[PDB]
Amino acid sequence: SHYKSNVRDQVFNLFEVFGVDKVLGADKFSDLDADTAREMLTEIARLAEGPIAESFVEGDRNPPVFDPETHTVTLPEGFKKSMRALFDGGWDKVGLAEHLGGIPMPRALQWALIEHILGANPAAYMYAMGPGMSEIFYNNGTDEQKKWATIAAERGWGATMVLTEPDAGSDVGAGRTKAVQQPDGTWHIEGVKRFITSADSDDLFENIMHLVLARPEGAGPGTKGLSLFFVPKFHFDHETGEIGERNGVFVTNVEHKMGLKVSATCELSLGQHGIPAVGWLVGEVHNGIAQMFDVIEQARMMVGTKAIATLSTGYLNALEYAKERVQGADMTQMTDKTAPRVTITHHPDVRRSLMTQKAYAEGLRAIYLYTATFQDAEVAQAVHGVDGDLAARVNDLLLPIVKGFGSETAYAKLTESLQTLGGSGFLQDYPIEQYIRDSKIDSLYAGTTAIQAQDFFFRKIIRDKGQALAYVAGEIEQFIKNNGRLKTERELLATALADVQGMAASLTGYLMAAQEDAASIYKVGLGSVRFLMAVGDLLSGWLLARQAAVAIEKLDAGATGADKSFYEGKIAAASFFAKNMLPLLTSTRQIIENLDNDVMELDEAAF
Amino acid sequence: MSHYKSNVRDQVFNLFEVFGVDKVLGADKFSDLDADTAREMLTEIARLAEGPIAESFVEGDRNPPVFDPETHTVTLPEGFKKSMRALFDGGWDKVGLAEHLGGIPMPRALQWALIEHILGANPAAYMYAMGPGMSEIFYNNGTDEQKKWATIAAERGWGATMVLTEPDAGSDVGAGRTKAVQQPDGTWHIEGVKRFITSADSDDLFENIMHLVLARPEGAGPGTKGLSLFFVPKFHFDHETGEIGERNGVFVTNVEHKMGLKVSATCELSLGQHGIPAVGWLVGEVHNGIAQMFDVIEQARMMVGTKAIATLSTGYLNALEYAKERVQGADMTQMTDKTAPRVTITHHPDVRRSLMTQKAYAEGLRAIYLYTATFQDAEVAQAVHGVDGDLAARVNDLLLPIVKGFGSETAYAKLTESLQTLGGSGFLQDYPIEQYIRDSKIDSLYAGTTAIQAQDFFFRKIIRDKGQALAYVAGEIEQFIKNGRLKTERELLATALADVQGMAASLTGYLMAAQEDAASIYKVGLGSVRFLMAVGDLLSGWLLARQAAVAIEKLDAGATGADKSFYEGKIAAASFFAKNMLPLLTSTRQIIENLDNDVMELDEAAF
Ligand SMILES: CCCCCCCCCCCCCCCC(=O)SCCNC(=O)CCNC(=O)[C@H](O)C(C)(C)COP(=O)(O)OP(=O)(O)OC[C@H]1O[C@@H](n2cnc3c(N)ncnc32)[C@H](O)[C@@H]1OP(=O)(O)O
Ligand SMILES: CCCCCCCCCCCCCCCC(=O)SCCNC(=O)CCNC(=O)[C@H](O)C(C)(C)COP(=O)(O)OP(=O)(O)OC[C@H]1O[C@@H](n2cnc3c(N)ncnc32)[C@H](O)[C@@H]1OP(=O)(O)O
Ligand SMILES: Cc1cc2nc3c(=O)[nH]c(=O)nc-3n(C[C@H](O)[C@H](O)[C@H](O)COP(=O)(O)OP(=O)(O)OC[C@H]3O[C@@H](n4cnc5c(N)ncnc54)[C@H](O)[C@@H]3O)c2cc1C
Ligand SMILES: Cc1cc2nc3c(=O)[nH]c(=O)nc-3n(C[C@H](O)[C@H](O)[C@H](O)COP(=O)(O)OP(=O)(O)OC[C@H]3O[C@@H](n4cnc5c(N)ncnc54)[C@H](O)[C@@H]3O)c2cc1C
Repeated sequence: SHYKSNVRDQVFNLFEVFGVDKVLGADKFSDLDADTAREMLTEIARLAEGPIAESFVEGDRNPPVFDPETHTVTLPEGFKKSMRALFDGGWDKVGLAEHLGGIPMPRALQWALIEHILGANPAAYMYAMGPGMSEIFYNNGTDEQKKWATIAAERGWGATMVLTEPDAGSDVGAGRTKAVQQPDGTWHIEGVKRFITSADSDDLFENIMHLVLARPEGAGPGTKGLSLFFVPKFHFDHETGEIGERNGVFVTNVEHKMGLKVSATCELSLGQHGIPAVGWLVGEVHNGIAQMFDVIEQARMMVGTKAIATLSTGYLNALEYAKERVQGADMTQMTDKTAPRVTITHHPDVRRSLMTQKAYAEGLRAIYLYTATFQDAEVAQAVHGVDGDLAARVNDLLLPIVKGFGSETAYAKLTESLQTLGGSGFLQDYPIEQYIRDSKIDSLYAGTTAIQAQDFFFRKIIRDKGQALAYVAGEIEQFIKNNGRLKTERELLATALADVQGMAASLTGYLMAAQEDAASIYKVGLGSVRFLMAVGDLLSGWLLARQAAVAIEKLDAGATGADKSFYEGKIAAASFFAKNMLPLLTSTRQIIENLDNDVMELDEAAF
Repeated sequence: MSHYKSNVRDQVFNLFEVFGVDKVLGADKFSDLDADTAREMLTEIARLAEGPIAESFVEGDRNPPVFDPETHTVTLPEGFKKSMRALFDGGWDKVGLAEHLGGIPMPRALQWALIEHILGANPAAYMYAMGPGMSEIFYNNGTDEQKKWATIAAERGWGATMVLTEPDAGSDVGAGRTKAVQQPDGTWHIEGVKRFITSADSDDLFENIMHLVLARPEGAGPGTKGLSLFFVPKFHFDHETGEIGERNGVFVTNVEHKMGLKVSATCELSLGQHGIPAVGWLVGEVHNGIAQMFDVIEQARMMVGTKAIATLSTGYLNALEYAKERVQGADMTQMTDKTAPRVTITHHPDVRRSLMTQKAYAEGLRAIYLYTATFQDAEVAQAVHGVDGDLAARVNDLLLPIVKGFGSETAYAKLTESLQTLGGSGFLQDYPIEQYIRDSKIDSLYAGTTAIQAQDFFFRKIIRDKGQALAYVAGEIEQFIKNGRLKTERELLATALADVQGMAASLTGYLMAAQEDAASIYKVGLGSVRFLMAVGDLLSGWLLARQAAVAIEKLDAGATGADKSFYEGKIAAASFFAKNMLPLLTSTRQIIENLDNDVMELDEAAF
């Protein structure tokens, strides 16, 4: 039972902070009320803590085994039993479109439900993303393809996203897998893809939809020349869904990884074994990179939310350990060798550690749920008063924060969780070292942190003309401008907001200097990740302070018992974060204001 | 070649061109070891480390030790035992051993540079080889009779352990309850269970193991002052001839399953619980256990810090070699051109940022442990610093928790950049970086957690010392700042020195004000680790800048070729470190000056 959930904080964000319940029972969510949403969260949290978390250790210690002659993978039995628990509850259809068998709901509620699976056994959610992919295929498909997507969703087929090649990882546009058009309008896909998650999955599903980027013969170069293809593991009857002949797409290797071991990560060979890999052009148009980014956006949201879910259960494990571990005397009695021994939560450095973990875990939860409130036009209208166009641009702005800042932060603060256990934290008997291993990948797949920071600056700020950024900054400034019990926190936030504004101005400055001296663009690259992390810190501190303001109101109204303790912890967290994390942004702004190209001019031989 | 990439060039640069250790080679204690021989020794052990020692790095992780409950022994993988035999056959387990025990006299600074290579290539191999060094400590603390046993133990190459920790006594060594009962013949029977004992069994590597066990004589007082230290051998032996006799009652009962460092058997150790007494001999025949054991702990803390630093160094050189060859993307100056030539990733600004961060910290940390070691011999300290024996010992004691605490935390943090440089391939066991990360996570925990390092540094190495060692080091930094091409670095170092000075003053004020307000002491606890880390960053910046001043002198004298590249890299690293790492200490000073007890007052239930 490694997984420790936090429904209370989820509901606090969804209802008391963001007001997502304002849309429940109205319009698209007419048949889902606030009580039902709360019961779903409790239900999936309990299932996550039980049957899903049950095989978390098994999947790591008894990982999938590859048979290279059948080109298939065997998963451990306990993990497949967790997968069936997921399917039997319908949790592979959270927020799926109603016409595909789904229950309509705000994306903020959907991601909070998913948080529990990602905290308990994140590879289980990844294997279960087939219906979500069926829905993207549906939205992008022809009328006839929409009929296959409906079948795939109803039969619960698995799915993969197939981009990476050995020479084309960050540079997707360099891929050489090719597509050869047939007279009847299908295509034959030829190439080897690498690092494909779930490319085989034992007997979990009756079929797998591979969504494959490939370059049609004679198409131009880069990502703009790529097309997206529906390549099923098995041919099937397009009218009934009955499974047919094996299609020419075969796993030829399974990687040995640091963590996330139960997710089979596969070399995938298309058309290499003398059987054609038939693919159907998605939507029967050539628009591959744009179509595939519908998938990439969801994957990046998932990876950020995965890292955040894992830091949260890492923190709650550390806290429960610390509450019970007796070691040493209180610091006020450190010289008295007969003083009473105390539990380690009495020690300042452990409280520092735990509050650092708490504030980042909770601030990150607020960030991904805040981000999700812009993913439905109706939620964004009802809770923020912003129209659909700006909501989409704000969601797109925040996705690289959820992914890049979420993955980096969670991994770094799990170091504090492990440390809280002392030497025991190094044992596989406790789950934190596996949290660390399982979460290292989140800075890498779905685009590395450097790729997230480059997306954030060039596409989500500059190409956006700063409109989404200016929107969020205006909300932060409005909080600062508005009791004086948060006076010191608002002053710290004001300094941090000006620090980030100063970073944006410097980086924009280097970009405009590149009109005259091309090399000046390198300074944007030097400072981009630090800027992305600074915006994440500023958002964490703002959202914690918002949570603190709500908590003050609820305490003033007369909260008691466990509610009172919860609200007290929000005040302490927002105050701790403002005073210990935000001021570092000032030094980071001055560092960014002084970047230079010395490190770019250095001979490679001098490293 | 192997996973292990060594850096003898940087070691020799530090030892000779920066600290002038070659000035003592050939004279007095080191009469028979000249500079040429020292360099050939470093080259020889580097090749041993890259060859047979590194050969079983992966194997000890993938095929880890197995506990046998039928015999209460541990079995080690055959390839790792072959590596151990290569270490012994070359005499490398007698590096810096006293001449009368069979060693080769050498400066401690040379000794630790030699040991760095084993710690980089397979650090558990050095840990299993620490027997002869423990015999020397037993010799130094022993009676005349006991010195004869310690001589035999060195000559026969017996293994050794340091046996302190119990389930309820880890950081708080003084809570130990293992008991010592004196026998009529003047031996003792030791009774208790110890936990997490490194090398507590080692298969058939040795013919005997010396366990150095802390235990509380019946009737003694509480805390660490009531502990005594006992020589408890695995087998009884003839005190004159060394011939091995009957088994003594000290048995391993389990082996821990760990995140990393798997080939180091970490064992529960039972004394007197299996039907025969564990006979022990009181060391020095005096009751002075925690003082005696700290002779061992001091060495273990130097070892752990040097291990973490060795591991970052080979992590960096692996990532750098990968980056030079990995082609991905276009030059940022050609971002918008999708037919622009592809480049190797060292052309990308974020990768150069990541590599220079790894390089500056790895080399700064190497400078710190070598500098620390130049204070471990009175003669070296006199010859290269002009300091007498008493001040030397105090400065070495000041620097040890920096080597250990700042070393372990920094190495694990910056290996994250090493892994990131490989992209998705960094997450594969095919490359050594993910094992580096798992193997080095323990360095912040054993030999005293980081918080214990930070408390030792401030309470014992500064306050109890009345700032003598600290003022000495600060005066050497100020002298460098005092002194054109290094004007900016010296200005940034002056800011960092004043920041650390401000931190020390604030924390000393919180401590002294505890006399009138007891809870004031908690702010010392809240800030101690950040203070320790700030001193390590300041030392790193200063030593790198000193290196850059030597590099400038050598370039002015006409260095060419590979020498010139090396020197250019030192100037670049010192400058990058001063401009990108040092300024953050200003925000950390201001954070420390505003610490408060809110987080101490918060109800535990609010977390
Ligand atoms: C809910 C269910 C989801 C279904 C899931 C089913 C199976 C999967 C389950 C398992 C999960 C596994 C998680 C790990 C997965 C992976 O790693 S998949 C591989 C991920 N690969 C990447 O993320 C690529 C990283 N590299 C880049 O992003 C790089 O910056 C790119 C490739 C974009 C650079 O290429 P360029 O050619 O230089 O890009 P350019 O800027 O000019 O844009 C071209 C074109 O791309 C579109 N685009 C680009 N960026 C975005 C963003 N951020 N969002 C949307 N669209 C984007 C645009 O079409 C753009 O053209 P324009 O004319 O509009 O500019
Ligand atoms: C090269 C040869 C080496 C041989 C090695 C052989 C075996 C091979 C394998 C070993 C490698 C594996 C590495 C991992 C091994 C381990 O983890 S062993 C377990 C390590 N345990 C610790 O480090 C303890 C951590 N806790 C503390 O340090 C804690 O702060 C202590 C225990 C010090 C607090 O106890 P107190 O009683 O409160 O301490 P106090 O401050 O009052 O001092 C009491 C007494 O202790 C001595 N002392 C304390 N601190 C030091 C230091 N830094 N240096 C020397 N001596 C110290 C003093 O005697 C002191 O008395 P005073 O009157 O002088 O104050
Ligand atoms: C467990 C796992 C599962 C995966 N699953 C899938 C999957 O299901 N589907 C799929 O299509 N792919 C998948 N991948 C591939 C994954 O997305 C890539 O590994 C990732 O995009 C990084 O690419 P790469 O490994 O080639 O690294 P590289 O692109 O070679 O990057 C190496 C280094 O160079 C840096 N770099 C590269 N280009 C630039 C640039 N222009 N500017 C600055 N820095 C740059 C990177 O940040 C990194 O630090 C998976 C990978 C892993 C590890
Ligand atoms: C791989 C491994 C090998 C080991 N080898 C040996 C060996 O050979 N010999 C041996 O004797 N021991 C050995 N140990 C034990 C090791 O030194 C201890 O784990 C370590 O000292 C921490 O003690 P603990 O595990 O009981 O943690 P705890 O002392 O319970 O610490 C728990 C947490 O509380 C914090 N904390 C505790 N006390 C205080 C305080 N007073 N103030 C502030 N914070 C505090 C710690 O920093 C940590 O975050 C080994 C351990 C491991 C993991």
